[PDB]
Amino acid sequence: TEACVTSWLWSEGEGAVFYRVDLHFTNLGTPPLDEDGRWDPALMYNPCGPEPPAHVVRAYNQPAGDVRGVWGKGERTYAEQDFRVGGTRWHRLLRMPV
Amino acid sequence: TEACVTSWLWSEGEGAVFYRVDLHFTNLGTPPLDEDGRWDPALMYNPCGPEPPAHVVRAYNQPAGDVRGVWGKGERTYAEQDFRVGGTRWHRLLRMPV
Repeated sequence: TEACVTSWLWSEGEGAVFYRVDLHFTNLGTPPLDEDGRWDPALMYNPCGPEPPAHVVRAYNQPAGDVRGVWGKGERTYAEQDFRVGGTRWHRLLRMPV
Repeated sequence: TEACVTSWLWSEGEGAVFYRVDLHFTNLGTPPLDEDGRWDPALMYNPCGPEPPAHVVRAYNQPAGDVRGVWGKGERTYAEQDFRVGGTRWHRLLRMPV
């Protein structure tokens, strides 16, 4: 059972990039578990692919904490995080709920 | 349909839920503010839906340190987080390539 939400992300400087990210959320209900009751999905299931470039993925999946701006209006509002990853500055807009 | 990575997110306790998240990446070219300075209409345009429930989204984006790194079908590296938010304990896996 499916849901989705969209992010945006872009870097600065020479060779700057700009991506849309559609996060497709799938509810797996109650999957099979081991003893104790632990799930090990990274090893159980096949990942999607082919992968985007390495540095783009590291940047999107970076922790960054400091919400530094709020974009958009009304019901479609986005939190901006602003961070560097090895000399490259990134901006990442995340949908923020109510 | 272009470039893709996978994440995993799950909770413990009664009402535990389990989710696969596929992150679809679409290269949009140059960062959205040009030197003129006009905006790319692609930015925040046509967000996907419907959106996942608020506690799920919040959990997915909660700041949390990496507990450990794991593999990963095909020796693919993931960062793991183990954290609590809203009284609920969550586990999270994020694709993190080098």
